[PDB]
Amino acid sequence: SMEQVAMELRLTELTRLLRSVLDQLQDKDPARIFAQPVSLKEVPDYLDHIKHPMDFATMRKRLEAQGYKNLHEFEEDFDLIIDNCMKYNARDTVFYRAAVRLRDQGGVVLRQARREVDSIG
Repeated sequence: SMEQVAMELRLTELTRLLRSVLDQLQDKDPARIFAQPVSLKEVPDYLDHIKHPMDFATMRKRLEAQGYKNLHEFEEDFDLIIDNCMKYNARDTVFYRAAVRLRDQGGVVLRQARREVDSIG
């Protein structure tokens, strides 16, 4: 149906915008601390601590399958990156501090993305 197509076009356009949002967020992580999943080889106990791991590569895989239906879903995954890190790592670590900076800086990007997703429908 033509209605199915138009919905598909909306999803595709959301996917384009989310990809630019994701690039912008990831530039706020120049050290690449959040680029890849936490390794179970190097933190074998990680899943005893963190129930829903997340990282930018896993987000990017989801995005390219057009797996985000709305900005809320995408923000949930970004928030897990930050929130997981701030629970697992202590305050006085390079990891925790990189999370705080990504959160603070990413908030600006997300503030306007919310306006763009509302605005362009």
